[PDB]
Amino acid sequence: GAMAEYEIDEITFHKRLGILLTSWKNEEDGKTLFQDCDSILVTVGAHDDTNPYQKSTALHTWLLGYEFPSTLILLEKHRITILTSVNKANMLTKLAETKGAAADVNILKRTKDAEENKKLFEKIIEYIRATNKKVGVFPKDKTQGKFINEWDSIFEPVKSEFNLVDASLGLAKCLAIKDEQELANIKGASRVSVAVMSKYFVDELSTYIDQGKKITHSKFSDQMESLIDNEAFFQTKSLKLGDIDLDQLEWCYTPIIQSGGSYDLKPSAITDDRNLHGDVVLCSLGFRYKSYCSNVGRTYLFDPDSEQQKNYSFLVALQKKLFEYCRDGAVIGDIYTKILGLIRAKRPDLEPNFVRNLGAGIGIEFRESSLLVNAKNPRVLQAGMTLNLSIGFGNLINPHPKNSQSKEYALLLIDTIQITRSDPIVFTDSPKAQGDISYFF
Repeated sequence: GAMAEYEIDEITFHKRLGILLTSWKNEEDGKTLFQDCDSILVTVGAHDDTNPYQKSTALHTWLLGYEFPSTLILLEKHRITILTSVNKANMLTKLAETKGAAADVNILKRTKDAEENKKLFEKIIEYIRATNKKVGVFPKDKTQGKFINEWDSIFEPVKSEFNLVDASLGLAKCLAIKDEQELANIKGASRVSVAVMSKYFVDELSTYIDQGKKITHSKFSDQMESLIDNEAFFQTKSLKLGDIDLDQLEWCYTPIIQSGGSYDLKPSAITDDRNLHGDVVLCSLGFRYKSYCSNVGRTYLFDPDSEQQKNYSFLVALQKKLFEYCRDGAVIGDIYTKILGLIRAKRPDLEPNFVRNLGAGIGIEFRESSLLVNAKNPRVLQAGMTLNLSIGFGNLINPHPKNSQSKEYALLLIDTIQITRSDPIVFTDSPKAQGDISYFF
């Protein structure tokens, strides 16, 4: 359709490229994170709306501001080669002539000339051959289409000449520490998420329950999702989102709504087609702003019994401790174990119900898996990291279920936080006390 407004900042491009190369040149990192590669080969095929979070895409977004479909990048220690359509290369040519360049910028331009196009691919092979033949890749990434099939026809027959190694962790290290702009983006996204949860979802939810509305979870979810199409909604002075560029706003995923005895605390949960029940309701939702993700999740209780309120209040208290533990220098695995330790000390009865991880890092990727908050993770938190923290209890048993009543429930809290040297900043903070989220008919 229409011509978009692409802001590709030269300075940011070279700053970030320099960060990557600096890590790569580090004796230690170069060996362990980059696995001794002399080049890094990244491809992107056909754009896929339903697959936004791959490392290859993230690299584009981080360096350029946007995914470039049907493009190949070959990183070398002081060069970046970008092989893309001549029509896309128009947006890139300014990078080649930037003052404080972090590397040579080598733009190879595809045209209608099929033979010349083939030669461009052949140049990439030539470059790799002139190296130690160790090539860093993102092995998980899924791609398809005409561009990729062309490349495959050229690369696959010669691939055995090369040692392909996983350079994922090398990029992960660089993405992990958010700069001022990136933190601003995540904070913006977070603000939208909390506004929608607090100022739309809760109002709708409590009304539906009070009025005995018949509505499926997926129908409620779709309703809430459609809100992104309503610019007037975001512009309501109450929401205090006046500064947000709505054109750069997207959903991270389809909001997850659960009730009526069927729960799933995994981020992979899909809203079902069951009728909304006024018992224990979980909702998770998150916006993406300028390609940076956020996430928020809450529990709502309707005519809860004393045990449900007690357990929920315990969750809130544990989450407070989790925040306190999440600071610069903290070993990730230690954080999980400390939280487990609080459970075992104070509510050992709840151990079997406890989540196995407490979330992960968040940014351009919805999930930065290297920062997964479980017991095993040896990595250390650093100021500037951002975490999508999730804590909960599942398969909690109701002592006196009514004929018409759920046998089990779950409890959940999710917030997006920025790591500092002290207490973290909770971007998605909103009142979460039992009294604030409990409703009595």
